[PDB]
Amino acid sequence: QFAVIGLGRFGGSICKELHRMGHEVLAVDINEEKVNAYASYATHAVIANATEENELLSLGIRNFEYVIVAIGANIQASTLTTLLLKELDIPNIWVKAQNYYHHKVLEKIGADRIIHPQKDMGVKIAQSLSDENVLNYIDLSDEYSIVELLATRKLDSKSIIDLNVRAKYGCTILAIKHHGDICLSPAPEDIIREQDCLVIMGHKKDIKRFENEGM
Amino acid sequence: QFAVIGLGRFGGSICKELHRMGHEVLAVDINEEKVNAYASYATHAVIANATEENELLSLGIRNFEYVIVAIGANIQASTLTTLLLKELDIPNIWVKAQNYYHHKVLEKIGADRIIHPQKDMGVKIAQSLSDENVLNYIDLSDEYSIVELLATRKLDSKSIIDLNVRAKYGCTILAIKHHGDICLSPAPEDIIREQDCLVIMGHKKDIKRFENEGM
Amino acid sequence: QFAVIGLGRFGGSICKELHRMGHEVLAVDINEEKVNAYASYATHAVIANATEENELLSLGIRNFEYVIVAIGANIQASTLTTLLLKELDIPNIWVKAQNYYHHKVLEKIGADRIIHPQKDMGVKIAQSLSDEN
Amino acid sequence: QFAVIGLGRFGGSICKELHRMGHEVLAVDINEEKVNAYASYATHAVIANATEENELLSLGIRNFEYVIVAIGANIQASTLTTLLLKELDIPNIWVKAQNYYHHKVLEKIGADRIIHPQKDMGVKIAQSLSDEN
Amino acid sequence: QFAVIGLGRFGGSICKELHRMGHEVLAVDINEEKVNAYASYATHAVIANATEENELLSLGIRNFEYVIVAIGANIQASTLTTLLLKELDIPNIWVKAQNYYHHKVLEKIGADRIIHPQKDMGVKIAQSLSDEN
Amino acid sequence: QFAVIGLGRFGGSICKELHRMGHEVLAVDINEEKVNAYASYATHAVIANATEENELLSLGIRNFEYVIVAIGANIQASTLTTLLLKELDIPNIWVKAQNYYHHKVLEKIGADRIIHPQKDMGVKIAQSLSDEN
Amino acid sequence: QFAVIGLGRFGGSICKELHRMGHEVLAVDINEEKVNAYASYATHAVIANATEENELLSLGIRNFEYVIVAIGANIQASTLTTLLLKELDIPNIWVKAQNYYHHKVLEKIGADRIIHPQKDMGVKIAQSLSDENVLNYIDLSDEYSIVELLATRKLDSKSIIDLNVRAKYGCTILAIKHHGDICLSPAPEDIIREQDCLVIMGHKKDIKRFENEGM
Amino acid sequence: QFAVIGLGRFGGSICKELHRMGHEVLAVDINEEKVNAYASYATHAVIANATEENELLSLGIRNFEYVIVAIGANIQASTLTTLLLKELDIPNIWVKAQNYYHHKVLEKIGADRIIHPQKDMGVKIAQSLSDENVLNYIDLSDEYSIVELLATRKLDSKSIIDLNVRAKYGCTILAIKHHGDICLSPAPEDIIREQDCLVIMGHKKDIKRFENEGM
Ligand SMILES: Nc1ncnc2c1ncn2[C@@H]1O[C@H](COP(=O)(O)OP(=O)(O)O)[C@@H](O)[C@H]1O
Ligand SMILES: Nc1ncnc2c1ncn2[C@@H]1O[C@H](COP(=O)(O)OP(=O)(O)O)[C@@H](O)[C@H]1O
Ligand SMILES: Nc1ncnc2c1ncn2[C@@H]1O[C@H](COP(=O)(O)OP(=O)(O)O)[C@@H](O)[C@H]1O
Ligand SMILES: Nc1ncnc2c1ncn2[C@@H]1O[C@H](COP(=O)(O)OP(=O)(O)O)[C@@H](O)[C@H]1O
Ligand SMILES: Nc1ncnc2c1ncn2[C@@H]1O[C@H](COP(=O)(O)OP(=O)(O)O)[C@@H](O)[C@H]1O
Ligand SMILES: Nc1ncnc2c1ncn2[C@@H]1O[C@H](COP(=O)(O)OP(=O)(O)O)[C@@H](O)[C@H]1O
Ligand SMILES: Nc1ncnc2c1ncn2[C@@H]1O[C@H](COP(=O)(O)OP(=O)(O)O)[C@@H](O)[C@H]1O
Ligand SMILES: Nc1ncnc2c1ncn2[C@@H]1O[C@H](COP(=O)(O)OP(=O)(O)O)[C@@H](O)[C@H]1O
Repeated sequence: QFAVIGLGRFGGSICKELHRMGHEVLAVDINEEKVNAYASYATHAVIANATEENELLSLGIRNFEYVIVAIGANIQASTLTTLLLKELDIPNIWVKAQNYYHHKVLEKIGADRIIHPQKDMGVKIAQSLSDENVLNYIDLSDEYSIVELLATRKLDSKSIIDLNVRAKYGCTILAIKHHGDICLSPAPEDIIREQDCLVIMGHKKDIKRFENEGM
Repeated sequence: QFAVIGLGRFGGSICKELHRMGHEVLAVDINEEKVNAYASYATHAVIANATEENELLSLGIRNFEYVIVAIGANIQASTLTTLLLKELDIPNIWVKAQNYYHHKVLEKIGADRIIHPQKDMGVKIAQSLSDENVLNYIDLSDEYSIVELLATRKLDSKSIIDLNVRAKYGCTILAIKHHGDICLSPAPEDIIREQDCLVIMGHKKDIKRFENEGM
Repeated sequence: QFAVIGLGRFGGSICKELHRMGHEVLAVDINEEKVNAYASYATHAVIANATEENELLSLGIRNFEYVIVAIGANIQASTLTTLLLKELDIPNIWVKAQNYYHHKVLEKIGADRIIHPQKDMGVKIAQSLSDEN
Repeated sequence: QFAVIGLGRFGGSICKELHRMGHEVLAVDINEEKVNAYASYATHAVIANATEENELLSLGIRNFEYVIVAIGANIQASTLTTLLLKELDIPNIWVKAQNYYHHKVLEKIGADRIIHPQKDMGVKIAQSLSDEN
Repeated sequence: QFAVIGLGRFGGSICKELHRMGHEVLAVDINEEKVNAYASYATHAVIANATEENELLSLGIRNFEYVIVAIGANIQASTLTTLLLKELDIPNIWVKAQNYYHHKVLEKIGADRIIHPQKDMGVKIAQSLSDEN
Repeated sequence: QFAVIGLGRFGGSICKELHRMGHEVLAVDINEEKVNAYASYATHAVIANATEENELLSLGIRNFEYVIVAIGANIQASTLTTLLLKELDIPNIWVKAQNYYHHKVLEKIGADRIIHPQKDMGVKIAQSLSDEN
Repeated sequence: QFAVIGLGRFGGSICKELHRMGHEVLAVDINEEKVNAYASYATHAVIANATEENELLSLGIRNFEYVIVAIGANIQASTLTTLLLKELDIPNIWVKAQNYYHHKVLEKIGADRIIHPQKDMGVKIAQSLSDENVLNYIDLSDEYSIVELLATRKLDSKSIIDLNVRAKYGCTILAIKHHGDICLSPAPEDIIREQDCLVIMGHKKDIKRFENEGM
Repeated sequence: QFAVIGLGRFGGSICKELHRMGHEVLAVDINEEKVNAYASYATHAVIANATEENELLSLGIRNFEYVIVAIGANIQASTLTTLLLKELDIPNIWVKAQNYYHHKVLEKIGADRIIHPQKDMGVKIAQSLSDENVLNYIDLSDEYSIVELLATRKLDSKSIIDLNVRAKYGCTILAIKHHGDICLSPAPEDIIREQDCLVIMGHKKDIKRFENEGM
C-alpha cells in the first residue's frame, strides 16, 4: 500500500511511523546500511537506485498506491525519480522539496503533493513559542479554532462550572487529559488539575482572552 | 522577546512566521546574504558568529526570553552555541537536532526543548497518508483523538441525526465547514454536503469504524 | 520576433547569425560584458536574470514568438527560465540540454524543442569523417 | 579506420553514428563506465588515458587514419593528447575546441581540423529559426 | 581491565606504559597502521571506529572497567565516543580535552576524569624551570 | 630569567605557573590577543615574530638564561625559532615537539631539552589509572 | 626593457639579478604579497593576471623588448600567457618549461627560448660532482673545454714550467688565482701554491689525464 | 660512487647526466614508475623510502661517497633523509633546498652542499639576457673574466689581427668554434665567421667595450 523511496531523517520517520500504525510498507534505499537498519521497521526493505527505471520495475513499484520520494540533497535524483514514477502512472506521488525551484519543477512534472518539512515545523514551532501553553491546535476557519492547552497553576483544582467559559468567553471545553486518563465532553462538576491537557473550542481572540485572564 | 540564530530552511521559517504573527524577533546569521534576505521578515537582522561569545554579548542576547538555535549541518557549531547561551543564563533555549547523538549532548548541556523537524513532519505526513480524508487532527491521548475529515459521496445530503455517531460509534461531531461557512457544535437537523469539512471526536478505532462503514 | 536568453558559446552564435541574416533579435544576459559585446550583434541587448519573473516581464518577453533558452552549465537556471516562459504562454521555447536528465525535465515542462549541440555536431562530424570529399 | 578518444556528449555521438553507418570504430575512454556503455556502439572499446604515450602505443593508435580528440572540459588533456598524436604521425587529427585560446594552441600544434560544436549548432539553429518551413 | 581508544601521542603513551607495567590493555584505533604499530605494545589491538556503537559492542567494550578516550583533533568524535561509552555504563571514562568548550561538554555528558595534557605538562615544566636542582 | 615564546595551551601554562611561583617571565606571542590575555600573568608581554631575528634582538632575548619555544602546529616556525636562539648563544633552549621528525631536527639543531607533553601526560595518566588510590 | 611575469623561486631570482646588474625591470605577479616583496628589487612592480589580455595591455607590455614568463605549476597559465604575448608581437619571449609536453607546446606557439632550470642545474651539478676540484668550467665543444681547478698538495710550490701541460698533456694554463690576487696568462717561472685557482684549457680527456697523474 | 635519492625534474637530470658521463650511479625513488623510467639511465635503480633507515641500509647506501638528496616539495622528507644520511656518516651529502628555512635546517644538520637550482638558473638567465651574445662565461675575479660570445654580423670574415684586441682593448682571444670544429689559441691569420663561438679573456669593462664598438 505504501512505498518509501528515501530512508533518511525524513523518509525513515515516515516509514517507521506507517509501520508502527500497522500499515504494510516497502522501504527502498540506495545505501545498504540504511536498508539494513530499516529491515525491522518495514514489511520489506530493498537496495535500489530510484533513478533507474528497470530497478523500479524490479521493486514491483506498480503494486503501490502511494510512493514517497524522500531524497533530500540530490535534487536531480529526486526530480528524475518523481518523473519516472509519473511515467509509471503511480496514483499518489509525494516528494520532499528542498527549495522554491525544486517545488516548481516537482509541481510541473505532476507531483501530487509537495512537502516542505522544515517550513511547516517552522510555523508549528512558532505557534508553540507564541503561546507556551498551546501544545497543539486545529483551525476551523480564519476566526474559529480548537486549541489544546497545558493547565497552569491558575487552573489546578478548578471545576468546569467555576471557569464559566461558555458564557464569559463564549468558548466550550471539549476534553480533559489527566495522567494519561481521558475525559471527553466533561460535565461541569469535573475537576481540572494542573499540568493536564485541556481542549477548548471557540473564537481565537476569545480563547486568547480566556488564556490571559483565566490562566 | 525572540531571537532566531540560524536563518536556514528551518529557522528562517520560524523567524518569518513569528514576525507575521506580530511578535518582535531578532534574526542572527553568519551569512550576510541570509541576513539581507530576512531584513524585511524581522524586527532586526544581524550578521554574527553564534560560536563567538563576545559577538553574542554584542547582540544583547541576554535581553531575550527565547533564543532559537537553528543551525543545521554543523553539529559542533550548534552545541557550542547552545552551551554559550546556557552560560549566559538564557531562560529558554530551543535547538534543532541533527541526530540521536546531537539530541543527547543538547539534552545534557541543558537544552530546554530539542526539536526533530523532519521526524515530526514524518509522523504527521504518515497521518495524512493513512487517511486522505483526514485534513488535520489532534491526538488527545494514546487512544482518543479529534479528527477533521473530508466528506465523500457517501455522506452527501446526510443529516447529523441520520449519522448517529454518538451511539452507533460512540463519537461526537464538533463542527461542519460548508463552502467556508462554519457551523460550531451543530444541531441534529443540520445537513452535511459532500467535500465539506467534518469534525469528529472520540476513540481512534471507533472513528476508523465510522470511516469504514459510514463513508 | 526572436529572443535569445543565454549569450554563451551556443546562444551567442544563434544571436549573431540571426542578426546577420537580417532578423530582429533581442539578446539577454545576466553578465554585463556579454551584453556589451553583443550590442552590435543584436537589435537590442539587455542585462537580465532569466529566473526572475518581473525581469522577464520588464523585457517584454511576451512580445516574442520565439525565445531561445541557452544557459549551459546552470541546469537549475535553465529549467526555471524555461518554466517561467511556459507560464507566460510563449509560443515557441527552444532550450539547450546538458544531459539526459535535463532533456527529461525540459521535455515535461513543455519545451517545444530540445537541442543537444555536441551530439548533433557529433553525428555531423562523423558524416564528414566518413566521406571527406 | 576511425578512433574516437573522448566518449562524451560530442565524441560518443561520433562513435555511435560512425558505428551505425557501418564503419569500424575504436572507442577510447579513461572512464570505465563510458567504455562499458559504448561496447555495443563500437567495434572495440578500451579504457585508456589519452595523455599517456605508452597507452596510446598499446591501443595501436598508429594503425588508424583518423583519430578524434573529443575531451571537453580538460583543455590540458586535449592539447596533450593532440600533441602526442601529432608525434605519432597520425594522418588526420580532429579536435574539439573549448575556446579561442584552445583553438589557437590546437592550430599551432598541427591539428588537421578544429571543431566548435556549439557555434556551428548555433548558426544552424539560427537557420532553422529564420525559416521554419 | 584497560582500554585505550585513541592511539596517538597521548593515548599511545598510555597504552605502551600500561603494557610495560604489566597490566592487560586493549588498544583501539580507526587507523590500521597505528593498530599494527601497537600490536607489540598491547595485549590486543583492534581497528575500530569509536563513534560506531555496534563496533564498540563488537570490541566487548563493556568488559572493561577503564576506557580511555584519547582522540585529539576531532572534538566531535571525542564527545560522541564518550557519550556512547556513557550509554554502555562504563564505570570509568577518562577523556582528553582540546579546549574549555570540550571540557564543558565532556563534563556534562558524564566524563569521570577530564585531562588537559599540555596544561599539566605546562605547570610541571614551570616547576622544573623554577628549581633545576 | 625566563622567556616563553609561544603562549598557547602548553606555553601559556608554563608562563602563568612561573609567574604564580614568583619568578619574572617575559611572554612572547605573534597574536596580539594572546599577549593581552597574558599581560596580567607575566612581568612583561610582547607581540613578536619569533622567526624574525631583529625582533628577537629587539626583545632583548639574550638577557635570558632560559627561553621556552612553545609553538605547536607550525613545525617550521618552531625549528626556525630554535635555530635563531641557538645562533644567539642562549644557554638553555627548551622546545615542544610535535612528532618524531620534529624531535630529530630539534635534537640536531642543539635544543637543550625536548618535551613531548601528550606523551608524558600519557604515562602519568596511565600511572593514575593503574592505582587510583 | 625587461619584464618578468612570474615572481617565484625562478622568476624572482631573474628579476632581482637583473635589477642588481642595473637594468630596469618591470615585475608582474598575481599574488599581492609577492609584488610587495619585490618592490625593492625592481624598477616597478604590479599585481596582474598574466592570462588576462586587457591587463597585459594595461601593463604596457608592448613597450618591452624582453618578457619572461616564469609561472611554474600552472601549465595552462604559462602557455596562455606565452600565447597572448606572442599575439602582442613581443620580440623576445622566454618561458620556463615544466615538462616535455610544455616544451613542445611552447615551441609550437613561438616561444623564443625555452628554459629547463632544474635540468641544467642538474648537468652543472653533475659537472661539479665528477671533479670536486672543478670549481667552474665552460664547454667550448663536445671534446674541448676550459676548466677551473682547485690545487691539491700535489701541485703546491710547483712551477708552470715544472708542470709542462702544453707538451705532456697538450693543454694550456690560462690563469692563477692566489689568495684572491690574479695572474692572467702567467709566465713559466710563476709558482702555483696549493688550494689556489688554476685555469687550464684543452681537451677534456687530456685535462682528466693531467688531473690523474699530475694532481 | 654516486647515489641519487630523488628522481624528479632535478635529481633525474643529475642521474641521467652522471650516467651519460660514464660514472656508475644508483638511483633511488619511492615511486615505482620513476624507478622504471630511470632503469636505463642508471647502473642500478631501486624503489625505496628515503625516510626509512632500514631501507637505506638495504640499499647499501654506505657504499657511496656522494649521495644526492633531491626530493622537492616534501621538506620534512628531505631534512629527515639528510639527517639519516648524516647519521650514517656519508662523506658528501648534497641536498636541494626549497626555501630559506630549508637551507637553514639543512645547513645545521650537516649538509655538505646546498643547491638552489632555480635561483642559480635565475642569475645565469639574467646573464644571458643582459647580453644576448654571451653564451657562457667564468669570472676569474671581481674585475677579470673569460667570456664566450656569439659572433654577430659585425665579425664575419674578420681576421684576429684585424680585431686587435690585445692592444685596443687589452683583451686576448682564446678560442674559435666554427661548425663544431674547434680552434684553440688561434694565430692572427685565422678567420672568425658569423654565428661562431668566440672565447675572449680580459677585464669585464674592456670586454663590454669590445662588444660595444666591435660587434
Ligand atoms: N538514488 C537514490 N535511490 C535510493 N535512495 C537514495 C538515493 N539517493 C539518496 N537516497 C537515500 O535518501 C536518503 C536521504 O536522506 P537525507 O539526505 O537525510 O534527506 P532528509 O534530510 O530529507 O532526510 C539517504 O538515506 C539515502 O540513502
Ligand atoms: N556559527 C554560525 N553562526 C551563525 N549562523 C550560522 C553559523 N553556522 C551556520 N549559520 C547559518 O545557519 C544557516 C543554516 O541553515 P541550513 O544549513 O539550511 O539548516 P536547516 O537545513 O536546518 O535550515 C545558514 O544559512 C548559516 O548562514
Ligand atoms: N539566471 C540567468 N539569467 C540570465 N542569464 C543567465 C542566467 N544564468 C546564466 N546566464 C547567462 O547565460 C550564459 C551561459 O553561457 P555558458 O555557461 O557558456 O553556456 P554555453 O556553454 O551553453 O554557452 C552566461 O553567459 C550567463 O551570463
Ligand atoms: N586524459 C584522458 N584520456 C582519455 N580520455 C579522457 C581523458 N580525459 C577525459 N577523457 C574522456 O573524454 C570525455 C569528455 O567528455 P565531456 O567532458 O562530456 O566532453 P564533451 O562535453 O565535449 O562531450 C569523458 O567521457 C572522459 O572519459
Ligand atoms: N572515530 C574514531 N574512532 C576510533 N579512533 C579514532 C577516531 N578518530 C580518531 N581516532 C584515533 O585517535 C588518535 C588521535 O591521535 P592524535 O590526533 O595524535 O591525538 P593526540 O594529539 O591527543 O595524540 C588517532 O591515532 C586516530 O587513529
Ligand atoms: N613565528 C612565530 N613567532 C612568534 N609566535 C608564534 C609564531 N608562530 C606561532 N606563534 C604563536 O605560538 C602559539 C602557538 O600555540 P598553539 O598553536 O596552540 O600550540 P600549542 O597547541 O602547543 O599551545 C600561537 O598562539 C601563536 O600566536
Ligand atoms: N596567471 C598568473 N598571472 C600572474 N602571476 C601568476 C599567475 N599564476 C601564478 N603567478 C605567480 O607566479 C608565481 C609562481 O612561482 P612558483 O610556483 O614558485 O614557480 P617556480 O617554482 O618556477 O618559481 C607565483 O608566486 C604566482 O604569484
Ligand atoms: N620519501 C621518498 N623517498 C624516495 N623518493 C622520493 C621520496 N619522496 C619523493 N621522492 C621522489 O622525489 C621526486 C621529487 O621530484 P619533484 O617534486 O619534481 O622535485 P624537483 O622539482 O626538485 O625535481 C619524485 O619523483 C619522487 O618520486
